[PDB]
Amino acid sequence: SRSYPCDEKVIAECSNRRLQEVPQTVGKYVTELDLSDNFITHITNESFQGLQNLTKINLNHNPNVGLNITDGAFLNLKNLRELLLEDNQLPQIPSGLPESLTELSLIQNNIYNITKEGISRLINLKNLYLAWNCYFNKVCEKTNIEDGVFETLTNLELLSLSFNSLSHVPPKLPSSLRKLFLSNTQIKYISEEDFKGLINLTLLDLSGNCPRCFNAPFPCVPCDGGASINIDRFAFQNLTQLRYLNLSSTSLRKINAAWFKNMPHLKVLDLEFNYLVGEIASGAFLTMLPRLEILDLSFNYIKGSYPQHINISRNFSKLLSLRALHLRGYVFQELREDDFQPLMQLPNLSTINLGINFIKQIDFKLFQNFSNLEIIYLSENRISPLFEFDPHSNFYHFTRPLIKPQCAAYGKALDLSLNSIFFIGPNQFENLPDIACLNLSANSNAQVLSGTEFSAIPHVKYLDLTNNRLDFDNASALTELSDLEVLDLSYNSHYFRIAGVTHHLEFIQNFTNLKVLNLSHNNIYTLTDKYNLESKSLVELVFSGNRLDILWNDDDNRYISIFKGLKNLTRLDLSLNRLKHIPNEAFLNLPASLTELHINDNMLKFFNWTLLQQFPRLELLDLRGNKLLFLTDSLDFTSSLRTLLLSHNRISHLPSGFLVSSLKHLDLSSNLLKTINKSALETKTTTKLSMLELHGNPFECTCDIGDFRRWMDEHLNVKIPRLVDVICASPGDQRGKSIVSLE
Amino acid sequence: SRSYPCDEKKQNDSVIAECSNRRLQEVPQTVGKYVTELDLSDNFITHITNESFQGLQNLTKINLNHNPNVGLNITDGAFLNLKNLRELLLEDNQLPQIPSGLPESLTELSLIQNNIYNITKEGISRLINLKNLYLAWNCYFNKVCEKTNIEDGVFETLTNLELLSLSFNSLSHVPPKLPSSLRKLFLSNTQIKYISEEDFKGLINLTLLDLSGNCPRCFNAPFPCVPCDGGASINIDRFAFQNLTQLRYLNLSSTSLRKINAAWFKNMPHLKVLDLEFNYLVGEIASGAFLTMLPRLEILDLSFNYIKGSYPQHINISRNFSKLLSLRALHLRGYVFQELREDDFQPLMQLPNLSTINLGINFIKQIDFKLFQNFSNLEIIYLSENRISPLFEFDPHSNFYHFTRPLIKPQCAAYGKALDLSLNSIFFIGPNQFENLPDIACLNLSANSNAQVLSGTEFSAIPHVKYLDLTNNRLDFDNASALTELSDLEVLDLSYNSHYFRIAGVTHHLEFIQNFTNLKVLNLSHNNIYTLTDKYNLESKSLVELVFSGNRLDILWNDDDNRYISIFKGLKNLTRLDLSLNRLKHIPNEAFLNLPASLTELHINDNMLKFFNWTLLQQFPRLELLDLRGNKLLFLTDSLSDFTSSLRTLLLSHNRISHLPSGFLSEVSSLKHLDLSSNLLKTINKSALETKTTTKLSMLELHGNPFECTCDIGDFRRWMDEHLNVKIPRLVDVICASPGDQRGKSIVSLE
Ligand SMILES: *[C@@H]1O[C@H](CO)[C@@H](O[C@@H]2O[C@H](CO)[C@@H](O[C@@H]3O[C@H](CO[C@H]4O[C@H](CO)[C@@H](O)[C@H](O)[C@@H]4O)[C@@H](O)[C@H](O)[C@@H]3O)[C@H](O)[C@H]2NC(C)=O)[C@H](O)[C@H]1NC(C)=O
Ligand SMILES: *[C@@H]1O[C@H](CO)[C@@H](O[C@@H]2O[C@H](CO)[C@@H](O[C@@H]3O[C@H](CO)[C@@H](O)[C@H](O)[C@@H]3O)[C@H](O)[C@H]2NC(C)=O)[C@H](O)[C@H]1NC(C)=O
Ligand SMILES: *[C@@H]1O[C@H](CO)[C@@H](O[C@@H]2O[C@H](CO)[C@@H](O[C@@H]3O[C@H](CO)[C@@H](O)[C@H](O)[C@@H]3O)[C@H](O)[C@H]2NC(C)=O)[C@H](O)[C@H]1NC(C)=O
Ligand SMILES: *[C@@H]1O[C@H](CO)[C@@H](O[C@@H]2O[C@H](CO)[C@@H](O[C@@H]3O[C@H](CO)[C@@H](O)[C@H](O)[C@@H]3O)[C@H](O)[C@H]2NC(C)=O)[C@H](O)[C@H]1NC(C)=O
Ligand SMILES: CCCC[C@](C)(CO)Nc1nc(N)nc2cc(F)cnc12
Ligand SMILES: CCCC[C@](C)(CO)Nc1nc(N)nc2cc(F)cnc12
Ligand SMILES: *[C@@H]1O[C@H](CO)[C@@H](O)[C@H](O)[C@H]1NC(C)=O
Ligand SMILES: *[C@@H]1O[C@H](CO)[C@@H](O)[C@H](O)[C@H]1NC(C)=O
Ligand SMILES: *[C@@H]1O[C@H](CO)[C@@H](O)[C@H](O)[C@H]1NC(C)=O
Ligand SMILES: *[C@@H]1O[C@H](CO)[C@@H](O)[C@H](O)[C@H]1NC(C)=O
Ligand SMILES: *[C@@H]1O[C@H](CO)[C@@H](O)[C@H](O)[C@H]1NC(C)=O
Ligand SMILES: *[C@@H]1O[C@H](CO)[C@@H](O)[C@H](O)[C@H]1NC(C)=O
Repeated sequence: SRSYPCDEKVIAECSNRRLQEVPQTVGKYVTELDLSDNFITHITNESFQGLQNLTKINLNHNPNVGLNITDGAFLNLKNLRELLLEDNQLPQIPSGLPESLTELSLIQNNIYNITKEGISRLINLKNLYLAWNCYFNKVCEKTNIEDGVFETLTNLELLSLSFNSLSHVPPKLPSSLRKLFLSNTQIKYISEEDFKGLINLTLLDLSGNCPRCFNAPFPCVPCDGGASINIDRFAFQNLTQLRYLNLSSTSLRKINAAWFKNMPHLKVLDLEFNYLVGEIASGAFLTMLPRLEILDLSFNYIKGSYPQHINISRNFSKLLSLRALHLRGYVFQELREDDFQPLMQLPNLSTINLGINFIKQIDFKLFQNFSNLEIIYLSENRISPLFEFDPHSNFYHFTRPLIKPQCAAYGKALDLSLNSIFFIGPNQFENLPDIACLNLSANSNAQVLSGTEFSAIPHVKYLDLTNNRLDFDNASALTELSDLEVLDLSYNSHYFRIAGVTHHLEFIQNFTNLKVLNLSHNNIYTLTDKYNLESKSLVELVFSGNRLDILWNDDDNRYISIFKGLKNLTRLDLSLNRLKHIPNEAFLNLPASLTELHINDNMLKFFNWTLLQQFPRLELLDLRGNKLLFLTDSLDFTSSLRTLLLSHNRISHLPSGFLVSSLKHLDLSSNLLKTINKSALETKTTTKLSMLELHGNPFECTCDIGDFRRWMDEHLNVKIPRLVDVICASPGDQRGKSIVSLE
Repeated sequence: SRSYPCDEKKQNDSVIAECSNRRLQEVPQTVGKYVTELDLSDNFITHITNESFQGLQNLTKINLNHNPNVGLNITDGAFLNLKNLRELLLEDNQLPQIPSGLPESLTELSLIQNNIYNITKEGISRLINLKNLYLAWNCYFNKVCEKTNIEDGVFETLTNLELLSLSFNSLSHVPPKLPSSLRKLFLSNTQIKYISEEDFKGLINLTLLDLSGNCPRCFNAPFPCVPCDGGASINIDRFAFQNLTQLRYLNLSSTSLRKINAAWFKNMPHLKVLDLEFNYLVGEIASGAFLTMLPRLEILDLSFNYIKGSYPQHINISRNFSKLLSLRALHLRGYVFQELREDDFQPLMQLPNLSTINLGINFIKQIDFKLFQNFSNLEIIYLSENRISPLFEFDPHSNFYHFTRPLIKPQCAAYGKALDLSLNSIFFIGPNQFENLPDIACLNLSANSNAQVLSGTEFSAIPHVKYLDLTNNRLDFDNASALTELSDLEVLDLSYNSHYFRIAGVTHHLEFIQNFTNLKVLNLSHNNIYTLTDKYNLESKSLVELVFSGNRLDILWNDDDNRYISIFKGLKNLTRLDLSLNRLKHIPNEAFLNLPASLTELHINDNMLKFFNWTLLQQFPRLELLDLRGNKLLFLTDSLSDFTSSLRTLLLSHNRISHLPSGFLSEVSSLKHLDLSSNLLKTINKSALETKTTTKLSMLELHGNPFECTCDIGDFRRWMDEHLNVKIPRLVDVICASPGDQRGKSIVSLE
């Protein structure tokens, strides 16, 4: 049958549905139940009375804008393995939890007391998350950890107590632990006893203890006098399995090399937001990490200091397994070749990260002297022409890839974005490696590209030129990049805005391998001499955020064939072009090779459906966010349409038998359908419709809805998502309830 | 006595009825019988007949433009029942012909943007009182049209015609037999290749002649452009303007002129404005004998005369330019040249009244700024949109070849000499960028991608700037002495400088605001401010208006952080504060109580507020305007009168208020303007309509509410009847939503 209120694929997706109590209509065979972001206020032993096969329960953020849990409310669920109770304003750990629990997360509550009565019986616990309960300027209490409360959990592998006021590492920790998170715990001193027996530990996070608070984007409290964290010389002597060490924001001025004497597997060392400029120049500890792969030393700048060069110790040459060196926020003016000599013979160093250093000039000749550089990240510098925090993410840096993977996959990547290379000189890219991926976005480049600017790096396959002010006055622009496959020219509207200047786009045709071209948000409304775009290779063209409403206006025919010359085109995005109307000849001149057409977010008051006959490969047609009022009677016009997106229009009536042929996905949500008559379901053929979206329609829940209700019951192969949002607008006794909950 | 469907206003004892854009299908017969001016524009009216305007005889002007909205059938003599109509507006109506039977009373008739290709004598020659006749934009561009047939001598009868505009129709020749009463003649884009002597021989009182767009310059045209055979110039004879002694405006833009006959201007010594845009006059600008024949010329526009494919080192200005002693503004856009030296503008430096020089869109790379000091009195130096580096889609009522907007915003130019360097690439300001400059009072450095750390010495050479535009840059605020050398600075615009503000790891210092004694207006909008360094408060004993829209007060006033709780309190003189577009889901009670008590205007619109602590208004005794539009407010307070004695305007549109609290229109007798439009009000019952008191409530907006139009409405309906002093705008949109018998229907339309 059709599940309600949840969607059961056995997991029951039942989140964000404005539920006020645990639904009693959940299938008795569900394995995992996700009830997050609902308005649930109480949990008793009757709430999950019929779901004894439950292993995972998600009750995060309830009620959405506290959660009362009775003692033993979960006790009857003897298969409950994972219980997520985040953002519930819980004042205590819930009493009488099932001993079958292996993962429990109480992140972001008001729990200031970790008691034996609450935790010391869940001896099967492997992951325990208690982070973010008392932090910053929250009015809260210092965390009380009963002596030996974790001593019972002999199978505990992960313990997270970060962002609580602990002041001391808890004693009597089980030696089964592999990951210990103690970030922002006000722990000023690490004794020799604190981790004496954790011989299985692979991760240790002591970040944010005695923090560096200058320019902190959060309420920050330094240790007395901004002193360093006090780590005993033998505090790590038995952590021989450690792979991850996070010492970010611990006010370190000196790194004791003896910390790593017995740490042969250390792979990632985080040292952000310290005062390690002197250690970077000396680096006695660097001798001890020949297996280290990632070293983050970012934001160690000295306040008010803008040195001429970066001082990299020669001992960086001992990091023989280094693959990624992160040196953001060191702040220096010039990168000379000899400054990076200690790094030039590392065999696996493929990522160098020098973002946000206010570097004025770089001798790009030095990057060729490297063994295996794959990612050169120089974004956000000063190079000139030649609750607030996600508790489940990294706190001191974003974890997204430095360069988009679609660009980095082509080969070596150079990122010069967010600088002020406002024009490319003739020798800007001399003595560089064979760059395949180049990011020059947001440089305010206003120059006329002619066909020589990228001659020194002619093998670029993916070129990012977004957010500039490029001046297209040469038909030979970018033609020296004959192997170019992806070109991004989004947000270059500066000169396209001005009618009096020339706009030449003819260079598009001089490419044999160009596949992806993005001209979005350029305000294109006039072109010079050649009015048509032409390419025999181009596969995808993104033309959103332009003025096709002007290019195709009724008193102008020069642009009637603007896209016809894109003979290989399969994907075309015409969204956000302010189109109230598409001339029939202009639509008929779109490439017949199209398989995907987006005309969403315009102002289309009418769509000529019969013209679809000239597009036998059209699988996807996107017309969401328009003002369409009518559908065609005999959709005779296509045998290829698999997806029809029509949400946010003004359709008030559905044609007879519309629910067609190869249509598998039909989106009619957010329209003006009051009902779906029996005429629309009087289909001859057997339907292949697998998803039909109808939420947001002002359905009239009288007796006339019964014919469509039975159609739903007959076709359970047609998945109707968000049935809780397919809501009756009429009559008053049904306004607010789902159409599936009537007589 | 409340009007419907039109809004009947009053203007110097005249009666206007504003009835535009109301989805009307027929001309309403409920207008007042005293109305003199009726605006029925932008409706869905399809027919105009004998009976469409019965009994409305003081009617002097009618606006039927844009009908129907997204043709208009006018029957013969549908107006002649009138006796006083002087102005008839019939624009954009798809009329196939000039309507027949229009009254002899017409002094102005506008037929712009129709399908009229036949100017017959039946239609126009009977209207002896016509002063202005508009027929432009009927066959133009690639529109499927017909050539304009002008019946010979049809304008011969209108001996009172002062304005005739036939622009953007295919005329081929200047119409013969024009009445000598003509003072303005528009023949733009009319495919008139030749101007003979008989063409304007009899119009001795003409003050403007528009011949633009004939034999046009078609390169880079933003419209379908058809040049004369071989790109030839327009052919105007030597004596074509000999009898035009009263001409003050001459438009010859886009006529592909290569040479100008100086004798054309011999007998027009009063010519004030000469438009020569979009031609090929680079040679005439350097030689130019005609420049000696314009002694009273005040405005000379030579823009976009560039030679295609040419990028000369310097601009070549004839020394005969010094003969333009009455010149006030020189527009030299689109000349395209690399360098501006002081020797190149010597012919201009002795003109007494030259105040505006416009050099935009020239791709100038270097300018010797010392040349502007030698000018007698330059007030506007427009150098926007160049390449300086560190040292229907056309409005038928606007100019077709340039925008008529002021070059500098008037609020800036009012302070004195203005220098516009916007839209260049001055990405940092060197120690001598502004040396040898005049006493600049108004400086526009916007959109230069400037990433400099201002530190107090960048503007020393021009220390009397009162209005500084630094918008759309990437400024780096790491110095507390930034801009402090501009001691007289009164307006500082720092909009759209979010580049470094969004990076949490770099510093953001805003302490320099306090060092100004005369700063009145500060705009920090759309900067994404959410973290500051060291000092968390904005302080100024002079600041009057702070625009803080488009920032992140939702993060700054986060519940787990109190550092920014008094961010605005140190603005002791602040009277206007804009906190819109800050994604606020709630304001902490202590945060609102720390807003400056001197506030009279507070904007918190377009956020996400679901609750508002109305009690806190007790601490703002001068608050006159509270703008809470575009939020998610669910309730109103029982006790607004107990919380404020000063609030005059309360804007609450686009919220979720479904109930009006009892006694909401009495008691509060400082409130003149209450906006409850686009809310969730289903009814307003008698209890909220109590009036104890004085009630200064004058305006009450309610359109967009889903009104329950049963008999419960009846009491609010009769509250409207008994309170005509309360204007309720747009009754057409105060619409019943239920039941279906009255849906889509205005609430005054009911028994
Ligand atoms: C100090 O440095 C530490 C070492 O880098 C940081 O630790 C990391 O912390 C983040 C933030 O929570 C963790 O990220 C999460 O990991 C979980 C679990 O991931 C695993 O399992 C899933 C499927 O079960 C799998 O897909 C993943 O790839 C993992 O194998 C994710 O569910 C979250 O979405 C999020 O990614 C890291 O896992 C953790 N690193 C390690 C090695 O455990 C620590 O955050 C730093 N301290 C601060 C204050 O930032
Ligand atoms: C300019 O237009 C291009 C072409 O569409 C944009 O690039 C593309 O961005 C989409 C995301 O909208 C990428 O699709 C995705 O790939 C990921 C990773 O495999 C996948 O998980 C997603 O489901 C989705 O399929 C697409 O790969 C990417 N194409 C290329 C060649 O990079 C680009 O983002 C636009 N630029 C701007 C500034 O908007
Ligand atoms: C400093 O230079 C900048 C760059 O030219 C000036 O900005 C421009 O300002 C004008 C006037 O506000 C904008 O024009 C208008 O657009 C609005 C909305 O589209 C419209 O309602 C008005 O009728 C007018 O047409 C123009 O778009 C804008 N351009 C850019 C690129 O920002 C700025 O005004 C100058 N500052 C001073 C004090 O003069
Ligand atoms: C940055 O914020 C300032 C301060 O509000 C903005 O300036 C002001 O813009 C308003 C219009 O939004 C001007 O108001 C108007 O003045 C005209 C002319 O008198 C009047 O006809 C209107 O009814 C309205 O009252 C105001 O004068 C002006 N103030 C100043 C000192 O220039 C500015 O536009 C904002 N900048 C950006 C880029 O948003
Ligand atoms: C105002 C339009 C100039 C038209 C013309 C002559 C075309 O060649 N010139 C230039 N057009 C463009 N688009 N950019 C340039 C940049 C320069 F630095 C110099 N000249 C040009
Ligand atoms: C990573 C932020 C460094 C913070 C610190 C040391 C503040 O003094 N430095 C600079 N901060 C800012 N905001 N801008 C600059 C620009 C420069 F050219 C040089 N240094 C700075
Ligand atoms: C490190 O680089 C060398 C090249 O000298 C290569 O042989 C080796 O496989 C690399 N190591 C890893 C782990 O990729
Ligand atoms: C280029 O840099 C910009 C700015 O950092 C970034 O938004 C964009 O994703 C980058 N592009 C690629 C392909 O990495
Ligand atoms: C393109 O630029 C090159 C180099 O500046 C130039 O030689 C060529 O003429 C240009 N092509 C044009 C303007 O069509
Ligand atoms: C058409 O697109 C396909 C898919 O990328 C590509 O393989 C083919 O080469 C393109 N056609 C031409 C002529 O380049
Ligand atoms: C749809 O396009 C066809 C052209 O094939 C045309 O004949 C038809 O009139 C169009 N329909 C509408 C409603 O304009
Ligand atoms: C409004 O703020 C005051 C603080 O003066 C507080 O006492 C009151 O409870 C607040 N009201 C609401 C509804 O939060």
